Amino acid sequence: FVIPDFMSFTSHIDELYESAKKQSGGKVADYIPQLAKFSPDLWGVSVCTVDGQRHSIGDTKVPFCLQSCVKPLKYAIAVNDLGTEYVHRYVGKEPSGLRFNKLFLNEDDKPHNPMVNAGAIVVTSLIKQGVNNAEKFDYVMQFLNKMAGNEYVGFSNATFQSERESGDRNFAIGYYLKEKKCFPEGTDMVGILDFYFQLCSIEVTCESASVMAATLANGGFCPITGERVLSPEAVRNTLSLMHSCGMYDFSGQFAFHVGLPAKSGVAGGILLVVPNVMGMMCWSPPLDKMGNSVKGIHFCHDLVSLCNFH
Amino acid sequence: VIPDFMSFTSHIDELYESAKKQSGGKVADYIPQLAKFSPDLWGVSVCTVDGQRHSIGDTKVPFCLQSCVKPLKYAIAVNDLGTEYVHRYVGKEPSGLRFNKLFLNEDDKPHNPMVNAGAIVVTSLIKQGVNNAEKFDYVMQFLNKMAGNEYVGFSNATFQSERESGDRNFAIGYYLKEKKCFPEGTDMVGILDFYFQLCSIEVTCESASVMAATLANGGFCPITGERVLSPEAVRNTLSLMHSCGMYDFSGQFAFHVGLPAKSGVAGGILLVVPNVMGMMCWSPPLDKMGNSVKGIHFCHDLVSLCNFH
Amino acid sequence: FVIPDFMSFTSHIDELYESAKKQSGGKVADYIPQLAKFSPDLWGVSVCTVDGQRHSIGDTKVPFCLQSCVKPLKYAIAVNDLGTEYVHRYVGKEPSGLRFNKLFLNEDDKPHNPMVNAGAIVVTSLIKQGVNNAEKFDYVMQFLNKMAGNEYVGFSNATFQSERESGDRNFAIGYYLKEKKCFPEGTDMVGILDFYFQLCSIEVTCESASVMAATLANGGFCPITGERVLSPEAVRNTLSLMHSCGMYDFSGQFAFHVGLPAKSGVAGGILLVVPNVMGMMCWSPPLDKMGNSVKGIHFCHDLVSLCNFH
Amino acid sequence: FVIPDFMSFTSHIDELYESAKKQSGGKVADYIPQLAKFSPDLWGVSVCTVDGQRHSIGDTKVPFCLQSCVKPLKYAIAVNDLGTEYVHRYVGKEPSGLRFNKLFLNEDDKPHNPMVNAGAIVVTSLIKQGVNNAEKFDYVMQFLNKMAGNEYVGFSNATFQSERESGDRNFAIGYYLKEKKCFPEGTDMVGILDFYFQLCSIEVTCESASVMAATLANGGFCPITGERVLSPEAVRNTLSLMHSCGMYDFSGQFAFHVGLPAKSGVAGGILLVVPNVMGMMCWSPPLDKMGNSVKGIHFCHDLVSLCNFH
Repeated sequence: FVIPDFMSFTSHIDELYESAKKQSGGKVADYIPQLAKFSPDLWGVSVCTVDGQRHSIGDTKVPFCLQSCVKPLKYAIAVNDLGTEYVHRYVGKEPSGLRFNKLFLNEDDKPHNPMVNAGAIVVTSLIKQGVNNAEKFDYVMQFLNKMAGNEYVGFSNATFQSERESGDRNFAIGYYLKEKKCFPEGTDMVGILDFYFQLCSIEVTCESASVMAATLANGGFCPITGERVLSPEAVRNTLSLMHSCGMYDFSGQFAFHVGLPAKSGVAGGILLVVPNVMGMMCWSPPLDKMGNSVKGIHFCHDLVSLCNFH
Repeated sequence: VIPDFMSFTSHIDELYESAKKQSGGKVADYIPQLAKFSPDLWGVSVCTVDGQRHSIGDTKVPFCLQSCVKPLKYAIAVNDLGTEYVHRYVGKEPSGLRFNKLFLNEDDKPHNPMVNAGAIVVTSLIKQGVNNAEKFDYVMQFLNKMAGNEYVGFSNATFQSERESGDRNFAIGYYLKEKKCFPEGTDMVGILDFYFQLCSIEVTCESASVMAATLANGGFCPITGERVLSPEAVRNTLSLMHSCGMYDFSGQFAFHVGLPAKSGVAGGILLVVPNVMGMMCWSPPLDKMGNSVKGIHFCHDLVSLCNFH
Repeated sequence: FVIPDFMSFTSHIDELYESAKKQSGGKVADYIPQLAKFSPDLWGVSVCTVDGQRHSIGDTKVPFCLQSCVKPLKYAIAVNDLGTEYVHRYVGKEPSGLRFNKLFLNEDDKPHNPMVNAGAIVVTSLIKQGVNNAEKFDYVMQFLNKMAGNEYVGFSNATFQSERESGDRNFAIGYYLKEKKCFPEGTDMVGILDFYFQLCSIEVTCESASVMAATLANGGFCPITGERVLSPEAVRNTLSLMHSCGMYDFSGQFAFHVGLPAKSGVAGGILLVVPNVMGMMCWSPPLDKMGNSVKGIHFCHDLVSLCNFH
Repeated sequence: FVIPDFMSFTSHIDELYESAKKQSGGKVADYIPQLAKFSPDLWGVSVCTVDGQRHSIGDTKVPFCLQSCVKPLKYAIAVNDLGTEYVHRYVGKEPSGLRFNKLFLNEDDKPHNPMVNAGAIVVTSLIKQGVNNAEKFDYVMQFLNKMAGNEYVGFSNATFQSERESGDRNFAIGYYLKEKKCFPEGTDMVGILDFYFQLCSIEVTCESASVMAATLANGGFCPITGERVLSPEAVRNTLSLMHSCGMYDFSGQFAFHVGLPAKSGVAGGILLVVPNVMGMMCWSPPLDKMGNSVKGIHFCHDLVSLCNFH
């Protein structure tokens, strides 16, 4: 009952879709063939409110991997499993002010936030200590399936292989973290990076990602099934981190124009959450210079200019 | 707004006693005019957007708006000129370092209007081409309109000490001048003098609470009802305060309180609850990082008790 | 004598001069009109051996300001007056590794070396404490006249006026040093900066600068007059500093190719010292991208390639 | 003979040795037991002139590993085999001004100098591209045997095993270099790091290291055998690099006090070269805060205070 029209709202959504469809685009990957095979013409939007209302426009049935949209999810899982005090004992909560792949730590020799690469690696290490990687992956997959309301969540072996054979910057970051002793006692760095690469290669559709964001919007209760999947503290911390450093150094400027918790991925996916209202996923393979889809950014700006929100 | 300014005032009056039982740290000691206030001073003022007021403690002792004037001067500049002209010279993103760091962003511009360089540049943008007397008169009239004709004054004793001890500010000003970060036809020394004058404007907790309430209301003074600021100006000011209001601590603050708050070196915390109220907390004691211990404790207790956030 | 013949050597120097004259050049000043009015065709070389032997080629009678070639001389004056332990109580003796006009101090909150701008400002603050600028300038000028063997040393007021109204970076450095308590007790920063600007404006010809370089190479004894002007410790420390960080971030590369104590100024001047052998001055307004005279650098490279020295 | 008496010189050497023997010492390793098993009382000095004159006092027949004293040797080998213009195409020649194990490159995305860890890794990569590690090790060992005049040069398997499983900072540096494509085409980073660890574990005696330094002092001609082992350009570049950044950030300060090309290892070894005169090795397990032997530094300071040298 939060938006009891879903007729003019969807009309405006389609209008914004058509308006943003006119954008040319940009380079997508230019470094690997796995992400360079997607044609730039693909562009889809999926909206899911906190009541179960759903609306998909464009091509929302084409699966794509969650490159950087899984960091809030893994952080929420870690917080729910362990607790805020324990999970923030190893990582910070302030924005670094530099690029996401820079090799440096704060004054406490800890990663600045769970959104940067080092913070993501540490948070991945924190999950299910002293267990085989297969069990960790099964646990994360079942958690994602429960969070998405039993929608389509799958694995992309080719993408995982490409990342594991191309991502040596993450290996440098992991070795640097191991040297500074930022990991919990009794962990294997190579296995941690393998699990991180496996997590980054999980693929979803636009509707499934919209439901996943709507779960965070609702406050840990799935809008479809109604089952409690996350504690309120985990959702609150995830939203705070996404609002603070969701888009890295650009994030603050984003908060100046859109002012919503959103996360951007390499695969051209923008996952945004309007708290107590709804969640959206916008997929557009073409990317701009700083690693964000031009169509997704244009759609978000047009939406925040149209409706009040913010 | 609050149909319980009776029991709500009781909650405020119990958080006041909860935060009073603290020892804390130092006061300031950088200028003699601020290392004089007794550590036991502790006051809270609250003004809702509907005009209801409530104060408890030492809310009638004037104190300088050392670093709490940056949001107000930024709002004045944006209202006078506009968002696109104001941000043509300063950025809108956090720097990730201390407020007095001598470095610019990738575009050779100050990172945000909250650091010292950004504050100086924004000060350079107010009432261009006029002498300092008229600039100060304009700013004081704007502040009087902002506070609903409450107590706003000037502390010359603080201004003289601050003016002769701002070596870092002079270095920042010369660095900005060398990098061509100022509008054409500006005297840097006069800009720094006007900055020192602005930092020395003193208010009580009542007037600061009214200013926070009028920021919460959207440019409309809760008491008088006169529109003083444009919606764009107050929206941008709130966004900047939420993003980088507490400098490198800001994110952590947003992790716990999640409200737009600004902290001064005179032990003042000006916090805004949008569409709800505006509050001012004064406690001259400061911790190791530069915030009042009593004010921070009060903010944490308030956000733990009431939902807000 | 150091050069038993001094006839073949003069022919070699002349042919090196002719070879270096063929260079085109670059920009000259671009920041002040006093140093930007010099025509690129000016190119002169002066040589003075430690035994008094002299040789001048080209237009060496045109005065020019000692912009940044006065730092070794002022450091030598300060060390001779005060002592190594007192002088280095305020400045370091190690290269910074960054640009010369960078605003940062070492781990001890002191200037890295007396060759960067901050170190030079501190050093000129250390000279003749407790006296007004007139007597300071008189003392420095008498010391320079003693160093040059009563050759031509003068003051360029137009250059001084141009500099004192355009040194914003120097003012920022001075205020930064004042804040960090890097100055001796009882000093006026503005007066120190004015004295620094006055010192940078002292002008000489190639002959006087060659005599100064020969005095440094001789161990404090002026080759012409034969009277001591500097203590051995002062000249040794000055030579060590010039070899270590004489050319700022390029210095090491210079030591990789030439391996001699050389100091470069923004007025197209190269002061070269061959210890126990001679001292040379090369003047060419044409400057390169990094702030060195193209003709002077070419002459130094060709000279070190031809003769052994070192 | 460059030293005609060689009787008073040895007497002064013994006096300096006795004077330095009174130093207390400091922590040696405190992180591994392999380097912590050496008793602090060990202290030896060996001197070899360019005429084949040898003199050693102390425990000069106790083998110890060449930890950081092998970087000049490997750089000289690479320059002699390949050429200066090709060797410096991948590494710089300027001091970085920071710690020796910092993860950053210069403005050209190259290691600052061959003395830092990244420069050493790249230099090791430059040697014998596309060849098995056994052949590379045999070539390096035979080159060291020829340079040392067929003295004792051996391998320490325990040290190599301990280093290859503890130095993750080197792995981080190698992965960072591989990300920036600082390596030559067709190289394996893991094999390069294994070869680097093997090279760092080569052990010698004080007498053999003294002969090794005297070979560089003589100018590529072994003082004992008389056979040409290195080109003059290689030894000149090695001496220039050692003088510029032999002791990393402290190096400049060293040049202010001692002013000689010296290299210091973490195994408590100082290898110093007096050009055209002699070469010395000083071994002392006791180490100071910045990673240098206290007895070695004190001996170098006393030696430079007693004789002129420089």
